[PDB]
Amino acid sequence: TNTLPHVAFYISVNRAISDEECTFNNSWLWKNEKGSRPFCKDANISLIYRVNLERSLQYGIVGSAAPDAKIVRISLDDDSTGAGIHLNDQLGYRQFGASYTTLDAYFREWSTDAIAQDYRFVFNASNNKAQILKTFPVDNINEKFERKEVSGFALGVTGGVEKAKLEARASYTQSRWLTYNTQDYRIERNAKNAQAVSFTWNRQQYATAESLLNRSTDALWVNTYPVDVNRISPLSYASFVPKMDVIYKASATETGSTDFIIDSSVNIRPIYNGAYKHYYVVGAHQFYHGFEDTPRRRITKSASFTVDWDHPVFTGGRPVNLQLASFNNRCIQVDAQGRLAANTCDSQQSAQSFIYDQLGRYVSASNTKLCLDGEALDALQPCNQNLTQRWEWRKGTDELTNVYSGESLGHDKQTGELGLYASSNDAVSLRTITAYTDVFNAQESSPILGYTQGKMNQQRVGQDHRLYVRAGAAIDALGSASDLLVGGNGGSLSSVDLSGVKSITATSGDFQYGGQQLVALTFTYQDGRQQTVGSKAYVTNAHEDRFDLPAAAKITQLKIWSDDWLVKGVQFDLN
Amino acid sequence: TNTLPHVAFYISVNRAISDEECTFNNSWLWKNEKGSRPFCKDANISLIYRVNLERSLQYGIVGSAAPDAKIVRISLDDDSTGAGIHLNDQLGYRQFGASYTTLDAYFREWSTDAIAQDYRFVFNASNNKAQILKTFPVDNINEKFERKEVSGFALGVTGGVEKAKLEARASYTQSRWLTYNTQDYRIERNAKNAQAVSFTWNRQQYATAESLLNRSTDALWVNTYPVDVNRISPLSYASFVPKMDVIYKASATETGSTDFIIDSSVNIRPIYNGAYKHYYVVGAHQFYHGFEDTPRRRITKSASFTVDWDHPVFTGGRPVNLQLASFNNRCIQVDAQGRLAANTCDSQQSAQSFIYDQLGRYVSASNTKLCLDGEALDALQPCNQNLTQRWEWRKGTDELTNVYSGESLGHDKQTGELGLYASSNDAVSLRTITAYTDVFNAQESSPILGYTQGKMNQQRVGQDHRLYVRAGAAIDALGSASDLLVGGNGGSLSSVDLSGVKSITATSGDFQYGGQQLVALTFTYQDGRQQTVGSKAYVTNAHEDRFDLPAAAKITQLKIWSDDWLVKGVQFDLN
Amino acid sequence: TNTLPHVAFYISVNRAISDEECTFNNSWLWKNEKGSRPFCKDANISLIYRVNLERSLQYGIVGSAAPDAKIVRISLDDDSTGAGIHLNDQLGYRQFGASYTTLDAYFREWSTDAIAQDYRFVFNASNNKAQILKTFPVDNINEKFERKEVSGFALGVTGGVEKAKLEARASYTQSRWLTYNTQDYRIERNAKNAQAVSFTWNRQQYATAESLLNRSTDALWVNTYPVDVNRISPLSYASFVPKMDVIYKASATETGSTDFIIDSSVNIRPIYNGAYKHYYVVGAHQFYHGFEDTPRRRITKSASFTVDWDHPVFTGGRPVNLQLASFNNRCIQVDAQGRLAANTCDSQQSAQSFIYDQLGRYVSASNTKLCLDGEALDALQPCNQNLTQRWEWRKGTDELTNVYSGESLGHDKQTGELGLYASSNDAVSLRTITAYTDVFNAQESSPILGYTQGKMNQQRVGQDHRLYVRAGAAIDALGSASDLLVGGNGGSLSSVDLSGVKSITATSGDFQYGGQQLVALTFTYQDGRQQTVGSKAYVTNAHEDRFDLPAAAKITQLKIWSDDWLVKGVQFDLN
Repeated sequence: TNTLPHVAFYISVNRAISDEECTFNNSWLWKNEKGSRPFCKDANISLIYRVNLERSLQYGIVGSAAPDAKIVRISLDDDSTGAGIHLNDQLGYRQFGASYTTLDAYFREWSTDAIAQDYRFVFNASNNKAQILKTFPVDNINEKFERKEVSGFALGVTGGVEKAKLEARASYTQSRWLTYNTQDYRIERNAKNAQAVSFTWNRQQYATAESLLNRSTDALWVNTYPVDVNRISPLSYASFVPKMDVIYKASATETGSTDFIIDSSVNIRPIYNGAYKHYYVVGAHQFYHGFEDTPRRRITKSASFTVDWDHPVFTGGRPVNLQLASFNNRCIQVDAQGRLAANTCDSQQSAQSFIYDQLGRYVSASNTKLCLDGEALDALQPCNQNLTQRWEWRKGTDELTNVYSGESLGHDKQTGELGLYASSNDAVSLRTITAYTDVFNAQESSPILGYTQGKMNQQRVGQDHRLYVRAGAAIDALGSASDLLVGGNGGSLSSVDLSGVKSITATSGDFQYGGQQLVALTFTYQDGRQQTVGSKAYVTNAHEDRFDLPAAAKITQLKIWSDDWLVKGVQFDLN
Repeated sequence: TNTLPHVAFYISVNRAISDEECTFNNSWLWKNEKGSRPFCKDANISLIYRVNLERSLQYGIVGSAAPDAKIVRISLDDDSTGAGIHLNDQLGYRQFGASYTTLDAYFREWSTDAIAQDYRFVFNASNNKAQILKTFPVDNINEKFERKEVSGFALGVTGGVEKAKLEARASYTQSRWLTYNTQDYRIERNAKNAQAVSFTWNRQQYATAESLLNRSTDALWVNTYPVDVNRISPLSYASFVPKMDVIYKASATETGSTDFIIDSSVNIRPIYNGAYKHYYVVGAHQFYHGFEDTPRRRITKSASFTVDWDHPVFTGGRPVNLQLASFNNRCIQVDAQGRLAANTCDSQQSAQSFIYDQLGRYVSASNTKLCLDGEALDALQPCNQNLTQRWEWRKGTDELTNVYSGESLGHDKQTGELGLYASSNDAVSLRTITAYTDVFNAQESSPILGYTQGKMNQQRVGQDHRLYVRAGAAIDALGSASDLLVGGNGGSLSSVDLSGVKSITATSGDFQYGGQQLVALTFTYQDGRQQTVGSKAYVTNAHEDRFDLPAAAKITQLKIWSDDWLVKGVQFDLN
Repeated sequence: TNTLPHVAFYISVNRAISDEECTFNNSWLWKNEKGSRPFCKDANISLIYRVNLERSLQYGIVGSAAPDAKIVRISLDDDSTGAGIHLNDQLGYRQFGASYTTLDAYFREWSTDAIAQDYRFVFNASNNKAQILKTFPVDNINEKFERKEVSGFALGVTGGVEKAKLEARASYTQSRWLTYNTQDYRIERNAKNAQAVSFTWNRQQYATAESLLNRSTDALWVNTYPVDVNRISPLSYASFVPKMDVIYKASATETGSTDFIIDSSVNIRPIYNGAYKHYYVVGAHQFYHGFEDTPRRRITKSASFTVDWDHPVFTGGRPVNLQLASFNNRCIQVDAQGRLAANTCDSQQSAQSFIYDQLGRYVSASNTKLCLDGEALDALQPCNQNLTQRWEWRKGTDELTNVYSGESLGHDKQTGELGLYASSNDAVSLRTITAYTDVFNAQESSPILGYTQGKMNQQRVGQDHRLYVRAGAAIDALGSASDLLVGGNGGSLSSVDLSGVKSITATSGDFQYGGQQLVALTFTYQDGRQQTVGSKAYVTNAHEDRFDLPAAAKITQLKIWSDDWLVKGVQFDLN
């Protein structure tokens, strides 16, 4: 109870990878022909993050070393990593012999499995009320060096007989040595601005295909596969797990709402290595050359969570309730207005939680300035250092009195109305107990459909407890009203009502007609009926995610990632 | 009592290795002739795992740093390793001189003992309710480097006399140095997906037979055995012991059942090194060349354990019972329905265990929401923060009272019926004591017959307390009903009854008539009678495992590893 | 309560960077032609500092190891860094082929992105009452060395036959080896004087463009881009975060005011690398040469905070108040003169705070010599060791008595007038309680408009609760009076009144008509009206900062950075 409260909850990311999404050309000089095939087997992405929410100092403590602030913590370290990210198990390759004319040109192609060029993790903040405080990879590594200077001379004399000869050798020399060390996948932090920080694990050694060669050339006849795999670490292709922390600083006493967006991604690149029939004086030897122009395809996934700066997590002290002991289940519930009511108790009721301070007062978690005073118990007042605000717990008893008069706090038998009385009467009881309660559980995580890019649009759910869709072959705009449709305008409006829908089936991907956006929205009721809007035939690289709710759930507001032309992503802010 | 409970139990793997299973061809170019022989002596596999089951936080504690979760721990580290895995003691070899025509071809063969190519350990989860949280070999090793650049020049002058000469030497030089370190058996973790993680210890240096040569060639007559053994570590062939941890994360409050499958394996590869009669200008010299096309044979074994997410292990607190002290042996036993009965006490009775909380209530391990309240003691209710639910232990006494009224909890002399009374009467007693009891012992481990591969079929035991077999020369399908036979269908159905069978003799192996599957099922009763179904004559590489039970045991359900064509493995879920 | 008080508060710096400010010539030999373009994308600067204020020893403690002093602490370390400073994400470049005559001259230009030449952080003190005590980068790094001396000889004899020859070789050699290590961005502290210390992270290796070459030359035809990026660390261009501490020492018991000025900056330099058509005997080869004459542009930003040496932070003990318990809200408030009054209590009232000492006295935070004595309670006196000055807290009571007589301190019911009485009467009450209060919060930070350079002018706000402006096309002088206008004099005077202005819009930058100074002052009221003075058309590289206040705020004094010719910076000292 004396320690520092925190809030933690695991947030998961899972994303099946289709073999189709891993399909690219079987050659580079011959990309037009030779067809296609999948470049990886059973690719999968599955990481688990750690989330912590804490204030920097206990409530009431003044002038400690740590400045008062609000902290959001996102960590991936030894105690929590997840499963990893996977692309393959082996290293497949095939031969491609010369088909066109062979006079002086490229005539052989060796395509292999794809090694991840770089893993990218990008964080972001919805607005600027958040700040970046600490980053565990404190910054790019500053590498020591070793420079070595060597200067010398040679003085030699030689005498010989055959004929007799005598000569003296005199020489000077100079050389400078430079050396350093380099990580294979070196950390590279990128701080775009004060509200978004991005990490990047990137190749430094053996980065290009050119460095995978163990041979320069051969004779005009040798046919062997020299693209080594012993120089390729299984870290690169088989599996990998990250390690990084980013921690967010917020304003001192700011009240509002904010969204943080975690995006994890992996970049995939096949390797295309060929030989040119260099006909030099030595002969038509096959010097080998890598193809760095080979395309790279980015695969991403997202997750989100909404933090409320008014949440009792940031008060800095474990809250308590007040069970009115005259009844079996009654507690002092306070509205936002200020009045109070005795109702059923709940361990998750923020409007019921309270804080005990150094000055013997009581503070509700609704606002730090909301405090209980005795001159008029009916409602709470903006509080100060009044003597009537201080309360004392008499030892070994259940009578919480005050300091101004010493009279105990008591409540009525039938209505529980609370007042100050010196001694209990027939119709007024004094007993009152309390205990710490969990007001620290996390709100349910709501996954994202589509692609969290572009400016985010925040609009509340409309009058019909649903939204409006302006869609055609491709989605154009979303919103809770006709004018509130952010994005395109070519799609016809549809006023859908969703009060009583079990789930939504949304199919996204590289929409062939246009862009790479979720276009298909199939809504699944409790019975299982389906209503689909969008084009499920003109879609390529389709990825689908399922989004479930309890039936008859009143959605609160919406999140719409979008550019100035179309909707890029959609999120349902649930209860 | 104040510490964090855990559950631990050793799970063992043992597997005799036949010399027949270690038989391969005596040559590679001459594999057809020269017969066969065993490639290892007295091979054996024996490892011991460590199993831990624990929740992340004590029950009732709120908002600590560690998020609430469910953890399954599998470890192989310093404190528990087992015996090891063995393949040989020495390094046998024999000469094979030229037999065919010797003009220009391979003419000598030197076959030796087999060194384990790689040790593979694969874990798996039955369903997706489990997740991968931490892996002790945090990931593939990222190796530092040392790149060194050297550029220099030479300026020299030489004067001589014979005749007089004077010359000046001028030269430039450039060189780049690269170096790194490499483990012999480097760790290589492979994360197939979010529910299964696989480790692999694999050769990096001296991996191929080509690297075992200490000589390039000799004259046209030298006959010596150069395949060195000093470059082969006894780690590789003599003995080995693993070190690795994998730990499983489960959902917050998920209820159900799940199976984890441990598979340990060793891959065996003989080495075939020969010489080609390269007739160059120097002569017919015997350059040596390794044979990497030599087959590798995988040998495996399995073990399993079934965890119950409802087990009192995951409550997070040491349970207690309530011995009704009026009788010598009576405790408050609660059914799944909610009613209670006073019966014989048992230290292993989950339906008898209870939990003491911060709020002075009592929670049964059957469900965290099942709590005892005083308004109607006859059955438990879905509990909340009611005052009538809180109980206090009066100091130095045996009368557990309540807080709502202060009356003690008492029970009747003849039936033990419990009620709330202010003072004990002639027919009602008040004394009640308690103590912590071991409800943490593990369920008996049930080994596996066959090969745990393919999708796993979970079907309950049929009406006759047994299963049905559709078998012929080779097993086709298993199940508890004719329609519930998963796998093939060519075998005739057999309705076997097994209530009162001591043991089952199941002979598996590389079934020559088809596949590598358990086909022979010999059932051994208490007297020792045998009933065999399957082909014991068309089986090769036969491995048998014995499975024992107490007589007259009612098996509960079945586990059937299988592909879409046949049964791959069978498991009996016992009492 | 027993620990050492400190005061902390985050001070932030943010500065948007225009793409225009990052525009320089597209060539160096051809700078006149080929136009211009932006040299960086979305550049941004955002760091967060840590501020601590503490005395070296608890109040009253005598003769400890640590000398009595006053300390101001500014730190950037692991626990607080901010976001970073950014210049780009990639490394853009373009080819520039020969356009003029190509006989013997430079004929190719390769301009690239700009890498920060050096990061500079400069601190300063307004006056000399501050001193520099400790610097965490204790000083420039003193680098170890390794000098190696090698001397040897060669004595060889060779005999041969063709003819027979016999010769003997005799030689001596000498060489000395020198080596050391060098940081890429080596710390370089610069202590200008006793009141200002400046840090500088500067390039040592790969500092000049000449060192970025991976090739000396090529043939007369080769066209390739050799300006490597693998030798350029992403630390240099992508992102960076500092680490440094500077801590300020002040006089023992000096009273006054002082200003510290934090300035963070980044220097930007593009790279211009070309080739000369060196026509030697080998041929017209293109030796490459860097251009170190390329201009560098300094970009800065500032922030400030004003410390008051009389602030209760430097007393060295947590203060307390005295709530007169007869009323609900009354405390003993003391004026600067010495008299007292009972008024409303406030936790931030320095004139209300008090200190408890070893000698049982009470000291007000207004002055360490101001103490309470009992012979005449009406006002405080310069205090000494008098017995009448010592007060004792009777155990378990609320009656603070004295030691001289033992009579308690009491106050009247209606006016609260305090006196010494042995026993309480009807009209005099004795109860008195106290508690620690936060008198440690920081004053609101007031950002700076312009450029904090030159001598700083400190003038109080004039009679009209505003200032006077002497401005024309460019600002000339500022002040609170016609004669108090420090700077130029060509601008006409303007007497602006500002009591009731919400905000001020001030647009600064490289003023084309003259200098680089804020010239445009647009004043924004609560309604939003604008009154602009200055030239918004003759301004280049314009940077604007917005400065907000609550309406009707009485500004106290001014800060005017300026040289002997014009105003360089302006600051409004708020309430």
